[PDB]
Amino acid sequence: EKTHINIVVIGHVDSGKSTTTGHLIYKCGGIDKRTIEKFEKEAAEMGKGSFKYAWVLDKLKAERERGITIDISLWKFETTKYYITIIDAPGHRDFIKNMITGTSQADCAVLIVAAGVGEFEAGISKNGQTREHALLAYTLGVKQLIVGVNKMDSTEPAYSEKRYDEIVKEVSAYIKKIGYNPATVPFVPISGWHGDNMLEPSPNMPWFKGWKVERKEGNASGVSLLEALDTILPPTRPTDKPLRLPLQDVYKIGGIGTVPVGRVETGILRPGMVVTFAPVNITTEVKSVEMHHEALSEALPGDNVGFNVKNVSVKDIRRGNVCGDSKSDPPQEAAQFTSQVIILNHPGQISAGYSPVIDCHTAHIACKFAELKEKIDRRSGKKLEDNPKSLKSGDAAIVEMVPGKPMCVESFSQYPPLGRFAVRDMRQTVAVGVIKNVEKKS
RNA sequence: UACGAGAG
Repeated sequence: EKTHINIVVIGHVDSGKSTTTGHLIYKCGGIDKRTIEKFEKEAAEMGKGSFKYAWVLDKLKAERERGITIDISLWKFETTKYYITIIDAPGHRDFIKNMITGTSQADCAVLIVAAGVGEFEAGISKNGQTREHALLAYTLGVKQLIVGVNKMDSTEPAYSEKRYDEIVKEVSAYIKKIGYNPATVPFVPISGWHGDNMLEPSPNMPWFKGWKVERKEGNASGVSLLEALDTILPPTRPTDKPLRLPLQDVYKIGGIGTVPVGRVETGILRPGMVVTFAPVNITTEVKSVEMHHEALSEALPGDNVGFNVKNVSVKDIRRGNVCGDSKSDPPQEAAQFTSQVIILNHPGQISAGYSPVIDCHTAHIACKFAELKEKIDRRSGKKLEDNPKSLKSGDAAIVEMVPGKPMCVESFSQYPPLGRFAVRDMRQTVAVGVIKNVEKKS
């Protein structure tokens, strides 16, 4: 009955994602040896070469393409604490689409960092995808990160302490820069080919006394990688964050008054709160909250409640408004926001000034594509062109949007229910993306 | 699961 966890394996090409994942699957005992050899021989027949530990993640990537799904029972294995399933990994056509749309959602990210001579340098170079992948993971809101320092068996001396520390520190400063505190990240020197250190201390690694992570939830320490997968925590509702409540409708009930209606996305709504409506900037008091024809002392995330407010007319507040706590991170109007989008099937080309309608939470406002900033490869997330001339179907890009009318939006990392939007033109959804940063208006 | 950018 162990709770389930979704894993995405990110990292630079040839850094050892597939090998590490496949060897982990082998050691975890999720697949019997006979079936393992059968699938190894199948892979050898399909492609020329040796696919030992490589057929697992490569097969997963190949089965996440062109909407063909036969079986996913192979990539489900059991740790001591959880049942963990490999979902997706970079290196296929639909990776970015699955990441942005959420069809492939992951609770924790396993960054495999190649660590031998020349590898750790290349992975973080201009052409390296390590930085791209970590930035994408942070953008998507995957705040739990595992760093596998892989193929370490290749230094001189064979397992260098200072090479490990070099990678660790130069990674740690950079992700302190982007937003992961290095203390919560477990670092483990491994070689996916050797199966080094995966489930028990490696005899080749006497100096690696163990890994230690310092988290707000408490410190944890270990040696092997299985324990790293055992450090993960379950998914949960945001019932401690500030209040956020998109307005779906506002009604005028005879003998009661104005009664906005919507679903609580984060935080708590209770009677007596002083609430602020954005972007209209209207502050009032909640007279009462009703759900299931009963008076509710508090409204939890997910509760679609209707609450009565005083001194506010129905013409004052409307659909698309975001309601929040007036004295705890209150909602505010968005002057502009920067988002990363992937262009779906579009009748033509997208240029600067393109102004489609944006559907964010319950809002429906036309936003102008002010600037076409960057063009991103949809296959690996690698930056291809800066300031592209135009965008077509299949192009991933980062653009700046200016709402044509007052709009209230949030970033995907902080308030996921209000950070993802859909771009629709005519009857077609031409693009879907997530918001990175928002410039709150005065 | 159909439907949906997602919640559902």
